[PDB]
Amino acid sequence: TATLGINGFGRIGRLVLRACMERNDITVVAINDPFMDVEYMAYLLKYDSVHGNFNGTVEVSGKDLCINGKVVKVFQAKDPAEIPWGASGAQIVCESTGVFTTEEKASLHLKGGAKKVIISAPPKDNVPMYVMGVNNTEYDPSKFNVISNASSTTNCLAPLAKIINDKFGIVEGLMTTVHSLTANQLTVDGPSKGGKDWRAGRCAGNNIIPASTGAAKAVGKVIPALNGKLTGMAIRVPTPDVSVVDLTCKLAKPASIEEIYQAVKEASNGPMKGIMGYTSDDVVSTDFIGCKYSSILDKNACIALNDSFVKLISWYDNESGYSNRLVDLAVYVASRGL
Amino acid sequence: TATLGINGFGRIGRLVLRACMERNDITVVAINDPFMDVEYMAYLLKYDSVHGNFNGTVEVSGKDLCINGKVVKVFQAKDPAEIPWGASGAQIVCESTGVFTTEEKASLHLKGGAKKVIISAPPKDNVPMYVMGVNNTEYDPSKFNVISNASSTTNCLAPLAKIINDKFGIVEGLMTTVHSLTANQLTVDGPSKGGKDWRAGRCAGNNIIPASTGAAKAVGKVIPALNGKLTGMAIRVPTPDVSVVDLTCKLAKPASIEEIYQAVKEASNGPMKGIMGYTSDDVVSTDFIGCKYSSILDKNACIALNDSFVKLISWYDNESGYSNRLVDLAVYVASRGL
Amino acid sequence: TATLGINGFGRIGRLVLRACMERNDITVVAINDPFMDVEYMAYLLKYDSVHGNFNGTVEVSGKDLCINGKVVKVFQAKDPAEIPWGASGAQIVCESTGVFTTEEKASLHLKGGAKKVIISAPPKDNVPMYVMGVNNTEYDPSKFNVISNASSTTNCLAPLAKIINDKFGIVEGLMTTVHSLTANQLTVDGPSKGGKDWRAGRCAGNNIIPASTGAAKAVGKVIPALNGKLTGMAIRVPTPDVSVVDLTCKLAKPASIEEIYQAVKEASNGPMKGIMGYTSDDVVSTDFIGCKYSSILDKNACIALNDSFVKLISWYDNESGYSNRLVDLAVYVASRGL
Amino acid sequence: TATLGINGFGRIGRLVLRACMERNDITVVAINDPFMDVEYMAYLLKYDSVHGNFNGTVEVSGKDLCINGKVVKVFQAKDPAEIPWGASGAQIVCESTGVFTTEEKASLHLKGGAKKVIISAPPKDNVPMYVMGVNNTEYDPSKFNVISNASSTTNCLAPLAKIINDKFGIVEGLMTTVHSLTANQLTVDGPSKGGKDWRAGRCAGNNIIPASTGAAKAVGKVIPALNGKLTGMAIRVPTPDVSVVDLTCKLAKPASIEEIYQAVKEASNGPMKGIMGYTSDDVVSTDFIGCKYSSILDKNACIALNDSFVKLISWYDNESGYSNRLVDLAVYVASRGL
Ligand SMILES: NC(=O)c1ccc[n+]([C@@H]2O[C@H](COP(=O)([O-])OP(=O)(O)OC[C@H]3O[C@@H](n4cnc5c(N)ncnc54)[C@H](O)[C@@H]3O)[C@@H](O)[C@H]2O)c1
Ligand SMILES: NC(=O)c1ccc[n+]([C@@H]2O[C@H](COP(=O)([O-])OP(=O)(O)OC[C@H]3O[C@@H](n4cnc5c(N)ncnc54)[C@H](O)[C@@H]3O)[C@@H](O)[C@H]2O)c1
Ligand SMILES: NC(=O)c1ccc[n+]([C@@H]2O[C@H](COP(=O)([O-])OP(=O)(O)OC[C@H]3O[C@@H](n4cnc5c(N)ncnc54)[C@H](O)[C@@H]3O)[C@@H](O)[C@H]2O)c1
Ligand SMILES: NC(=O)c1ccc[n+]([C@@H]2O[C@H](COP(=O)([O-])OP(=O)(O)OC[C@H]3O[C@@H](n4cnc5c(N)ncnc54)[C@H](O)[C@@H]3O)[C@@H](O)[C@H]2O)c1
Ligand SMILES: O=C[C@H](O)COP(=O)(O)O
Ligand SMILES: O=C[C@H](O)COP(=O)(O)O
Ligand SMILES: O=C[C@H](O)COP(=O)(O)O
Ligand SMILES: O=C[C@H](O)COP(=O)(O)O
Ligand SMILES: [Mg+2]
Ligand SMILES: [Mg+2]
Repeated sequence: TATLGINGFGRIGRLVLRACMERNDITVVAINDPFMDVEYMAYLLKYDSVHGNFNGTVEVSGKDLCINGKVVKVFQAKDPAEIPWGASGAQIVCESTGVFTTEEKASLHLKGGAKKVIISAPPKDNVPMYVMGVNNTEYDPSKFNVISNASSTTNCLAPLAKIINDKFGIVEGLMTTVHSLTANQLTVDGPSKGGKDWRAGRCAGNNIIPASTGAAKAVGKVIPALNGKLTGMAIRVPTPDVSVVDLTCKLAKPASIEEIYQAVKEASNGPMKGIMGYTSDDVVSTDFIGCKYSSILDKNACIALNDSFVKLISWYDNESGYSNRLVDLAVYVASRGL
Repeated sequence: TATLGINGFGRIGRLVLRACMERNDITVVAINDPFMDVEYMAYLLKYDSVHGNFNGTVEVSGKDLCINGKVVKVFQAKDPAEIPWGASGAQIVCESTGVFTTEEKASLHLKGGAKKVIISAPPKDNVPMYVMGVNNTEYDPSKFNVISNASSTTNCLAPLAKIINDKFGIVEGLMTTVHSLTANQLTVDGPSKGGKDWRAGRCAGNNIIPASTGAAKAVGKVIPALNGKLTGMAIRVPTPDVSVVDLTCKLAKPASIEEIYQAVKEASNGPMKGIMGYTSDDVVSTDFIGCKYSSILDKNACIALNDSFVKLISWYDNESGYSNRLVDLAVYVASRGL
Repeated sequence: TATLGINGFGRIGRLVLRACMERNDITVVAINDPFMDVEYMAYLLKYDSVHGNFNGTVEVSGKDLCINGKVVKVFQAKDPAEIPWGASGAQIVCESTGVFTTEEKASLHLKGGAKKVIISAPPKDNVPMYVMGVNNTEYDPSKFNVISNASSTTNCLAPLAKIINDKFGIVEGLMTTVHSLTANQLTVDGPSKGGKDWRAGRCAGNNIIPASTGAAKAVGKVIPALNGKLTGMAIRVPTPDVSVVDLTCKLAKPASIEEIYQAVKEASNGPMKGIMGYTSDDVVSTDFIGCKYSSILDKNACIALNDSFVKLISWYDNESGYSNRLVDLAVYVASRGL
Repeated sequence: TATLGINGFGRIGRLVLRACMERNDITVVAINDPFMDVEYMAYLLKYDSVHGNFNGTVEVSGKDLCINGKVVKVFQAKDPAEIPWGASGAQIVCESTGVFTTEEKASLHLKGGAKKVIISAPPKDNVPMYVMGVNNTEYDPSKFNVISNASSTTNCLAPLAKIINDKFGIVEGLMTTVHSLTANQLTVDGPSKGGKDWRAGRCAGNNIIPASTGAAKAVGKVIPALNGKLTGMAIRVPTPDVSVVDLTCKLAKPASIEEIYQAVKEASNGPMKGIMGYTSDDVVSTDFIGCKYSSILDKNACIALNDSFVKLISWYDNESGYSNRLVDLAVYVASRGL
């Protein structure tokens, strides 16, 4: 049985834990977050403004947590090299702080006894990115101890892009993601951390906010065939969770929406089971809260100008979908030998 | 001096009156809305959740309103034919109820003595649509008594699309508008009137909602050279006002974002003054509340995959910009001979 | 097994159905809503913006619904007298349209063969109101075929007010409910139905809105001793569901927050089991989404100025709590003989 | 004519500057904020998600700001003792960081050459609190160099409470402020600064949140006659600005709503001109955006159980009202002799 440690018990951290508690093939044994004592961790696990009450029991046992009868070790270290992952029995670390997105910083977990690290974001350096159901089998345990699970937007775009490119071929494409607000945004107009993303510091609750994203370009790394063929941007909106990819692309081979839907349907029921999904219902964002899929094609929202120029709409719970993929990746990493 | 009568004193109706009160070449003399008495009309004009307190004075005088010391006649007729526009001295009618969008229905205003009618929406029939700064000079007063000012999204897309098509040429394009909520949407999950737009009946405050726009369906009629070359959809978001056009197009002639920006700049400073605008600041939706422009290019938000495949971002206050254009059109109609 | 018909398949109607599907002692056999065809009904049951996906199977069977294998007859009558409740097998009718809140109107269901009617609101006339755990045993089947379940705020206030009046006595009290938005409110500034409530017609998503509450007049009818001793108002806020009672009262006998907490705890574990609840956690509104209790005392939020003047805080899911009580009442009504 | 320096260029900091720009008897000459450079300061002043575009011109002139032709010196010091206020010619410092709320910390501005300091919050120590129109004349320049303008809620509650206590007498009272979100709240579920106030770290956009208010302890210090007779709490809601005081109190002398309204009217037109206001319109929160008053009585929303037990409703723009008062206090302080 694979074991997990979580660094940064935030939106992704807590939902990764929730996903692990639902599974027999992986166990959470340790959590680290210096901005959060044990009682606070219990509170933030028990209660969730988006995903409801924790399904199970959460108690404080001295310095640690007792979750569903299992002991989970709790630490409050600011530096990753201070956390005793090995002694806690944690083989794999979910690096979900948002502040250690390089090999240099994320590899500090290995000093504490960790065997492997998964950065819950695209890296700032050349740490390899893997998307489950797309390129995860490319992972080489002899060459990497620190890997990345990319972004939730990449996890939404890449499986759809693979299906479309395999079947019809993408000549060129531009993506917008209409994305729910995140932790780096602010409740009222203020300065963004580092002063880099000025728009992201504007009142999150009443604004439509343009944003940059490398997600579409990152698909060019996950799927080398699409290097230089895809890019895009983000538009941030006041909703607390769930986002949607809007992909406008030109196809090398003509295809109708129905044919695109069928290609997605066959992948969803076959090689991309549990990763790619589809719907023909009149869905809205809240309908996907808690959805474990990486990408859900919205048939009725797709539009075609002609047989070669199309706009594809795909949903994703940026919190829940991604968290389940990270857990999938951890389980897969363990199966390849630690 | 043109005189205006307003049918449907709603979001557009009330902001059209506000735009008139700012101008010396047009006067509002009559208002009809059967779902609000004079006291209620006074209240809804005085107070606005988006555009602030009315700039001036509003008083009830008997059965009518006194706005900035001027008498404005008030009626409560469900039937357009029953409104005495002529006896009230109203030459042009702003048809902004949302329920009389055909020549057959909108022409009923002519029975009461109105000379011309402007439908505040795209028509359900073949009523001619005009967009200020694009095709408005094509209006023939001897041919048409009922015209349309199209939609707010059309007024955003058409000026930009014309500029791009003229200098670079649009081979093919697809658009999305990330659009603020409107009066037809619902506060909680319920049935949409007529039971047609199921998604639009879902809780507006916490949902990202795919929708229709018919704006590129309208831009093709306003700019015949683009008919069949553009289509689009909408994504409805919880914000109370201000929307954004996201236009992804292939260009006939290669162009950089800088060159595109320069073309928009030249049009904004010349033939499309007051209609097309541009910015290089890190703006968000609230920054455009009250903005009178039809279309504002967001330079920093635009992205290009290559020299001939681009995603262009243009803002619009769907309430304020459109209302100002409708008043512009009414003044223009009056100048052509009533 | 009691059988239920639902008139008005709205927020309350649908959640009443959901509450029944969770139960073995009551079954929904018929639904009536003229503004909603059977396909739309299926859609609105399947998907909920607050309470998630329907847990079960919903299919259209002719003009009727098939839910978890059972046929639920569907009608589209505007006139209650035209609904064949008897032929459908429906014993008790949930009157949840919001427009038939008198004995004269609600008794029309009896013409179609229904035995009993529960109005899902305070009546406009003298139809008796019952609150589970407070006065429901005063119901007399030989006297009344039409009854009321009061309001959600009444169901929150009444159990708490009873506990306080029994143990300590209420000299006088004033309350406010900070209340989530409802169906009667509007997405943008517009006219409310009729002359009623101008404030309620203001943009729901960005306003704090003073309002009225049914519990102001209902509480003194449910607990006659408090008639003239207790009244209040509402403050409407942008949240989609869950509300909170803010009760400020003078006690006839000295009591601390601890003593008040204990009295509530005793009632919650005794005669008001499943109805009155309590918490000592740092809860917020979303933590109560789906909560079945009528009233949950928030210990940490309560404040005492002195030993006889106190502010009590009590949560309630205005949709889920009330819907469960109406079903509780229906089961109780059937147990008394139809 | 006073000169002002601003420490902490946040919501209050920037709106204090905006208030100053509207007046000719006070001038901002310096700003310190280590979390934003001069370009970022210019951006956050120019654009506001609540209060609109800045009325005037904002230019970056090398190191410093040029606002309406006036040079404003810009600093980036974390330590208040390192800011050269004297060299910049700043007489009075607006201490609006939220982190220097003691005499020991706030008096550090005097080291850099400032003459007086106004903390934009209730102090953690015994620094004297003043509310304009309530107790500001008790200020003596020969006694204090460091003072406090209390809080926004204190500035709403105190004038109202004074009027009622002077006219009728408050025996006992409890209040709640339904309060817009602030900078200390979070966009999604997370850990609050420090480690306490867990509820304030919950998703601000979709929650009703019990909270603390500065006015609970401050009101009894500003009006000593009400010490131990008045306290309360806050309820935080998703709106970006504007809050409302809900005051439930018992009176020593019988008084109707009309009599209370007339007493407020007298004060508003007399000793509390520009501080206390009143309305009989069906107002909602957005109607007070930019309102300069400290407290606006909502006549229609007030309720009386009997002639001596009453609930009073008073609005305030927590940003605009308070900011104008701090500027009023700075001007008053200057008039008394620096
Ligand atoms: N939609 C999403 O939220 C989403 C989806 C996919 C990936 N991600 C990525 O996952 C990462 C975290 O995202 P999030 O939304 O959960 O942010 P978050 O703010 O909710 O969680 C971050 C947690 O890290 C903790 N932390 C900060 N410094 C730490 C340290 N030095 N050591 C240990 N813990 C520390 C913080 O206390 C916080 O609880 C980011 O890289 C983000 O880009 C986010
Ligand atoms: N962003 C926008 O809101 C926007 C922008 C451009 C165009 N439009 C179009 O303008 C029209 C109105 O839009 P809105 O947002 O102002 O809607 P609205 O609901 O705010 O206003 C419609 C008004 O019409 C009144 N009305 C209904 N029946 C009437 C009748 N029989 N006679 C007179 N008045 C009647 C209603 O009482 C209401 O006040 C629609 O066609 C809409 O598509 C809207
Ligand atoms: N928090 C709440 O939502 C809440 C809580 C307690 C009680 N209530 C009360 O319950 C009632 C319904 O409230 P709601 O929030 O569900 O409103 P709603 O608008 O969501 O539901 C009302 C339903 O009644 C239907 N309807 C209208 N006329 C009808 C008719 N003639 N015949 C059959 N159906 C008709 C409408 O189509 C709609 O689906 C109201 O009386 C309300 O005061 C509401
Ligand atoms: N409704 C309100 O916002 C409101 C109303 C009345 C009073 N207040 C009080 O006013 C103060 C500021 O509140 P705010 O809402 O403007 O918060 P804010 O976060 O918007 O502003 C605080 C500013 O202080 C700056 N800052 C932090 N450390 C600094 C330092 N060491 N030196 C100089 N600047 C520093 C931050 O960068 C930020 O720009 C708080 O004490 C608050 O309680 C707030
Ligand atoms: O957490 C902030 C990230 O920008 C979210 O992006 P993502 O949803 O693409 O991972
Ligand atoms: O609500 C309607 C829009 O403001 C008008 O534009 P659209 O319908 O073309 O998107
Ligand atoms: O929607 C209204 C409430 O849920 C019902 O209770 P109230 O009317 O007594 O506040
Ligand atoms: O807007 C007000 C500030 O957030 C603090 O005020 P308060 O603590 O007195 O409510
Ligand atoms: Mg991303
Ligand atoms: Mg059942």
